[PDB]
Amino acid sequence: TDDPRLLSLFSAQREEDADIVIIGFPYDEGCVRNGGRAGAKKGPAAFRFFLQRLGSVNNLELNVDASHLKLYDAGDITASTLEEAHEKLESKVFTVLARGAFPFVIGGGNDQSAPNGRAMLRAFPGDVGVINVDSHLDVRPGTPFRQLLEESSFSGKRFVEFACQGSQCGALHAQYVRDHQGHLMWLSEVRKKGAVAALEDAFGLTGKNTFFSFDVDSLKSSDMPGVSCPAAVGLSAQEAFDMCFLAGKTPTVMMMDMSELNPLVEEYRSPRVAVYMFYHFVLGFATRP
Amino acid sequence: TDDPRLLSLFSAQREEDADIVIIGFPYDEGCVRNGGRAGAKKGPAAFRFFLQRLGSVNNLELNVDASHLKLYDAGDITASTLEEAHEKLESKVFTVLARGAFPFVIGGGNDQSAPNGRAMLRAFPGDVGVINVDSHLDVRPGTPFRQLLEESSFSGKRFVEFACQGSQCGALHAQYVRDHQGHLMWLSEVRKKGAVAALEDAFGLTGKNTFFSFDVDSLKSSDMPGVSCPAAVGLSAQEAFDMCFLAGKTPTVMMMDMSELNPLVEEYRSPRVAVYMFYHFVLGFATRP
Amino acid sequence: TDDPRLLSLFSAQREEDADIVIIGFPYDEGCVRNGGRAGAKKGPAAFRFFLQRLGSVNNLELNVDASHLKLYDAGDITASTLEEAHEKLESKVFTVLARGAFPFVIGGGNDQSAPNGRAMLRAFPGDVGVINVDSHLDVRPGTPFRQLLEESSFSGKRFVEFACQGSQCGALHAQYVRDHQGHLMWLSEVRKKGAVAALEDAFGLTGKNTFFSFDVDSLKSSDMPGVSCPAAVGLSAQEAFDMCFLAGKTPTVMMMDMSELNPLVEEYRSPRVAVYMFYHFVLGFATRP
Ligand SMILES: [Mn+2]
Ligand SMILES: [Mn+2]
Ligand SMILES: [Mn+2]
Ligand SMILES: [Mn+2]
Ligand SMILES: [Mn+2]
Ligand SMILES: [Mn+2]
Repeated sequence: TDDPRLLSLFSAQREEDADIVIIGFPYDEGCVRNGGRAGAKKGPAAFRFFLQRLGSVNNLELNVDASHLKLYDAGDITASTLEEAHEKLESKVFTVLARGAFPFVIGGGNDQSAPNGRAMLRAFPGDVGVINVDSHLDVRPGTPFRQLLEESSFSGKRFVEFACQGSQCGALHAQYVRDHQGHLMWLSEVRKKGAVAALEDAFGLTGKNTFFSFDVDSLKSSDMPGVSCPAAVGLSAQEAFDMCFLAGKTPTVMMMDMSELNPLVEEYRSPRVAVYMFYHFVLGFATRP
Repeated sequence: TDDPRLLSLFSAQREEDADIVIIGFPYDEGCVRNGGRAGAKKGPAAFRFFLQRLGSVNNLELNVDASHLKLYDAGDITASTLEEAHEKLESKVFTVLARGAFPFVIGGGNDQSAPNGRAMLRAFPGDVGVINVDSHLDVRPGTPFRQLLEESSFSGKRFVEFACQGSQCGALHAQYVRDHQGHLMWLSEVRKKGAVAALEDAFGLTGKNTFFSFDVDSLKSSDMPGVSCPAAVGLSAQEAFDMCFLAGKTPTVMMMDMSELNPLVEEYRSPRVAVYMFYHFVLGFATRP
Repeated sequence: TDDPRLLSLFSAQREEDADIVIIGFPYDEGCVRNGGRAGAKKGPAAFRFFLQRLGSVNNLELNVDASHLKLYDAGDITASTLEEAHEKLESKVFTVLARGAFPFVIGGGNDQSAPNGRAMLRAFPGDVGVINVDSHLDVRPGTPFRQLLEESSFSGKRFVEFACQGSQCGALHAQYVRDHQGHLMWLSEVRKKGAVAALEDAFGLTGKNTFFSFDVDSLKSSDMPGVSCPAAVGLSAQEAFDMCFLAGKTPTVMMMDMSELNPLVEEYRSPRVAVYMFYHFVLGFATRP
């Protein structure tokens, strides 16, 4: 038609021909256990629904044409047990990374990020950086970033907790991260600096081979109500878009996941924001040398 | 009582005695066809409900007393066919314009703006300007602003697309407008300048006899969820109010319409925002020499 | 556990051992009569639900540890008539004030603030200040702040209407307050100065023995939908949190109430904001000398 969108970029005959490979992980586990709502397992389907519909490939506002990129949907990870599921997810993400392609994983709960981080650690031995964009720390004794901070080959100096909220983070949890030389960038600090500026600082710390992990409950619930654990304050939709674009254009960002989208909580506005976030990553990615 | 509101301004015996005449257009057609939801036809009723209830006529915050203005509700345009409806709407708006009064048209979908623009072109031959405040371009091969850009007597140099969004606008659509010498003012640009400042610039371009056309899906859905095509990002409610006040006080603005209000999507918060927008236009209008 | 929250502060054996005493007032009366929705009577229960769940006692973002404070829930005021209820509320708040402890009253509608103000006037004869944080004036011929402005011992020079909205305030109502030497700080003015800066100015006017009265319909409905009279524009959640923290740390603030929380309108996001507001007051209070 006269307005080609993301759907039009799925021109890859086979997965191997794609720049960016989408992988779904339809499992609840994550913030639901921290008082949250069940339903994140429906995130990949809701994301797909709007993936079919949104995102002008040539954006004349940002002046970026993403026409040359090829996307591929590898479908959902399927398994009879959550443990097998985690294993299959890790293995899949690794194979995509190993051939130099970019895996984007749509969840599903936070727990997906542990297998995703492990694929990273395997693919770039001893040279991974990780940012967790999250209103929560996700480090309770398990939580995905405690699992990764406990990895021998991962340097905590290259771990950033981004847009975390003091009202939602235990002293013991902050202490654990900092004792591992990790960095806390509180919401107030991100707001003060500007979200993109602060994320630039974050990527400076994470360095090469960065896992950009985006828990969407880091967004204020006024923009992003449909998450397992809705935030009273947090990132705006525009800040999220702007951050996603930066991550897209930053050559050191080697994979992304997106956790906690929960259509049982809210099913129309929130999945659209999620797709628009991915869309901005795709535009940024289009500008990579 | 001790707090006179908009309702109190409906003191006109007959329509001819009114400064501002309200006309309803209860038809869905507009963004519903671009993936949107049916229900905009219920906008005029929902608008009326809160019209009866809101808006202090003497506003001590802005220090504007709208007591001297007379409003009149001419009711809804009724017809057995959408085509006849468009014809009747155009004819009605024209008669209001022709006697020097101000028509405000509450929709209803975007399609209303084509008949509204035509009434303008008839009333001010070869000397009309038009601004479309819209997250979308509304120019697909039909869409109301393609119809008006195809009018012989309309100069595209005096057409502004205001607060449009790059994620939602085809390259072919931008190209069409610009090839007609029309102007795109992207949301990011409006945000950067300030909404009122940018609208001042817009009115500078539209010039005399300006049609101020406000598609409310230009507002972020956090403030304005009840529209056929809810926006993830967009104008805030305050920006919309501030813009409406400016339009009210700008003597070159000769009519206004308001499209896409959809109470089937959300029925309480959004119609209130719509009435408050009209209310701010009325305060601004009160200050016209 | 590894993340102690507000619940952990309820260590007071008996009420007398508490720094802050929570009192519930489960009655609708307030903005419901100004076109609002019934249901504020459910506010205290909804507030309690999230009180059990939220708020890190040691906040590493703000670097305030509220561990030393003792909270106590005195339950709800119960009575066979609204009039008796008002009497019991006043009496209870007074006894808490009289022994130097801090009463926090969760409503329930605006009408609670009249008995609350009276307890203040009794406890600090002729030396009370009052701020009403409210999108509305609450002064109609009755409304709680007309009742207090009519008190012989109360100086209107020490009454501030904060974040009021011109679109929602009659000229006669503004006139009444100003004729009593009261001060109007319009939303636009609060926004221009910064919310905390403006509240500092307000506390400068209210002076000693200030009643901090927070009608949550002063918050924009994008953040705070669950109120009897939802606001199109207003304070953000962050502004409210920031204001509550300031009030907590300001030694002249001797009690607080919180009115208009309405879970019938919206039951999850809004009570969380209410608890987070109280939470910020508690952190601020923790820093009092
Ligand atoms: Mn998380
Ligand atoms: Mn989270
Ligand atoms: Mn439109
Ligand atoms: Mn539109
Ligand atoms: Mn009130
Ligand atoms: Mn109020």
